[PDB]
Amino acid sequence: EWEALEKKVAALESKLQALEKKHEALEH
Amino acid sequence: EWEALEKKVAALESKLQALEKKHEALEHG
Amino acid sequence: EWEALEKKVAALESKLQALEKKHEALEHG
Ligand SMILES: [Cl-]
Ligand SMILES: [Hg+2]
Ligand code: NA
Ligand SMILES: [Zn+2]
Ligand SMILES: [Zn+2]
Ligand SMILES: [Zn+2]
Repeated sequence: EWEALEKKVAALESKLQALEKKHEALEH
Repeated sequence: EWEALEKKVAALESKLQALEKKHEALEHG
Repeated sequence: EWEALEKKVAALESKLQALEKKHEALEHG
């Protein structure tokens, strides 16, 4: 249970670092 | 405490999937 | 480690809010 939520939070972190990168491509 | 932290991340995950779909639109889908 | 994990999700939540403001600014704009 503990590990699962740590795994989840790390995965959301990476998904978020992915969106910030996609967001960078549109900006000049 | 645990149940609150779980619902928080579940809601942030939902908010992220919506931001993902916005990037799928701009990409020109 | 509640303190360490709650720190992580708070920073995650703010980065998500920041990005949500930016997509909102795009529609207006
Ligand atoms: Cl975004
Ligand atoms: Hg989390
Ligand atoms: Na930018
Ligand atoms: Zn974006
Ligand atoms: Zn707590
Ligand atoms: Zn430990």
